[PDB]
Amino acid sequence: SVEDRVTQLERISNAHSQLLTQLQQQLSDNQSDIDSLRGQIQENQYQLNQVVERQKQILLQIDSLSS
Amino acid sequence: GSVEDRVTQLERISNAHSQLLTQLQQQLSDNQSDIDSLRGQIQENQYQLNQVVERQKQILLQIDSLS
Amino acid sequence: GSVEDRVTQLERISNAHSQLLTQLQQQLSDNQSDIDSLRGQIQENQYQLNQVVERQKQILLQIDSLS
Ligand code: NA
Repeated sequence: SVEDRVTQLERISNAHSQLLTQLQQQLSDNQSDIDSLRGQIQENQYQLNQVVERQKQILLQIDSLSS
Repeated sequence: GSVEDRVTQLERISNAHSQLLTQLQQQLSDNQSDIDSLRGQIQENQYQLNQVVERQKQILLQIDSLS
Repeated sequence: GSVEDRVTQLERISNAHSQLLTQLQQQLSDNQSDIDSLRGQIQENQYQLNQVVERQKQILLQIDSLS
């Protein structure tokens, strides 16, 4: 039963090896996924910045026009 | 020190690992879900932003006429 | 090999798995932390966009007074 118990451990060890390598691959792909999302959020923030800045100029242009 | 002590200890660690691996799979799934969700949220934000940029371009032509 | 060798080998693999497990836990926490930070940021970009939308409506009314 020590042999059967060692045999069971080698079996579970093999499954743990396979799963750990699968998880490593997924974790690294997800890190890459997140990089793409962060890049897009940044790009969008820059775009919102540009809109806001131009709104400030528009408001001032309206003030100039009003006189 | 007996082989029995050691397979005892290996069964203990193996079960710890089994538990940690489940926890890891559960939290990875959550994270991959969050990745998909944030992707959706970005896309909806980019679209609304596209529309604001375009409304500003329309505003800027009204201002030009008045200048 | 003997039960004794098989055990020694399981012990080397079990140690390897503990190390990898610790590393994958850390990379999953990193991905979670990144997600929660980006969630915060997109919410803030949406909050600003909403303000920009209402400002465009106010700009239109002001442009209207000018003609
Ligand atoms: Na505007």
